[PDB]
Amino acid sequence: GSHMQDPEQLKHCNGILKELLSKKHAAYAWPFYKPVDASALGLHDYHDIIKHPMDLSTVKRKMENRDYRDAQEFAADVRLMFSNCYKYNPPDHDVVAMARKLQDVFEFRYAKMPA
Ligand SMILES: O=C(O)c1ccccc1-c1ccccc1C(=O)Nc1ccc2c(c1)[nH]c(=O)c1ccccc12
Ligand SMILES: [Cl-]
Ligand SMILES: [Cl-]
Repeated sequence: GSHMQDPEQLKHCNGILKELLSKKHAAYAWPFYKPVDASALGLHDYHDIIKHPMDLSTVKRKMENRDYRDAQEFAADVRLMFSNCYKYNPPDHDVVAMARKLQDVFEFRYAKMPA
């Protein structure tokens, strides 16, 4: 059920999203900007391993379209995106290092959400 704080909290989420997409973080955020194009990358097993792809452009579309009803729903998608990276890639891959850095940005600011 919607709470009177959900709009406020979703603004905090949108602020985080905007930060994740900003130039500040581009050196490590860029792999997460758009859906993984598995064929283009030669990742022909990606969609056998990753059942629920997620990326920041999809999170942005969902936010713009008011698809997210609360902050928890938003956070679950951002975390899904990172988990897909941790699932698919060896843990020493540079994309995993990038994901961990971007997730640290996310988690520290998400934990400042007004309530
Ligand atoms: O070549 C390597 O990079 C390599 C290095 C170490 C071990 C294996 C390989 C490899 C070997 C053969 C073919 C391809 C790869 C490879 O892993 N590529 C690749 C490229 C882009 C992304 C990705 C994986 N995985 C993501 O999760 C992802 C998420 C967002 C955007 C892009 C990517
Ligand atoms: Cl994905
Ligand atoms: Cl979660």
